[PDB]
Amino acid sequence: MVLSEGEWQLVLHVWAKVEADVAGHGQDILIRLFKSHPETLEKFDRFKHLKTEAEMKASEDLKKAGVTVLTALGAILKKKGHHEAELKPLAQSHATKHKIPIKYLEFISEAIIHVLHSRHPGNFGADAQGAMNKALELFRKDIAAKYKELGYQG
Ligand code: HEM
Repeated sequence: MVLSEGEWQLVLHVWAKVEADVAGHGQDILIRLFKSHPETLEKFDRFKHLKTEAEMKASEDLKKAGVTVLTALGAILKKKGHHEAELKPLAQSHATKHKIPIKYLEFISEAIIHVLHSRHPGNFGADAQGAMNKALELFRKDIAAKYKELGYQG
């Protein structure tokens, strides 16, 4: 699939807002993911023991993980589709080391959309959300293809 320049502009416009507070968006997104799909928390051995949202909000390890997720995703989005190089090591670690099914990438994609919708209603209208969804679908499609080449595709 291919996004138009206009769609990339909508994506990068709201992303510039996200970058004003990377750590805060990172926390919100991961907490949303864990509350909606608790099974996903089990993959993070470092903080798999957190029981409540209050504990999650207080965790420095979870905040750092959120910053890591957003910084990596931001680098990918700014490539505007020319992200083959950035995707290789990411697909390898998530398929082979962490063992993250595509299903979970769909779950985090939904958490990202929910948080942007909550925090940036003025810059995340229907057209902007459609463009962000398309960009994340492109990301998931290319990652799924790499998973298969690596012997996982789970
Ligand atoms: C947009 C989605 C994602 C991005 C861009 C991303 C990015 C990263 C990055 C850059 C790291 C650091 C080095 C490495 O590759 O190991 C990492 C680690 C990890 N990721 Fe992801 N990730 C994503 C989604 C997920 C999901 C959905 C899960 C689990 C449900 C997950 C679980 C992990 C785990 C377990 C680690 C290592 C934690 C640690 O450092 O101890 N990732 N991810």
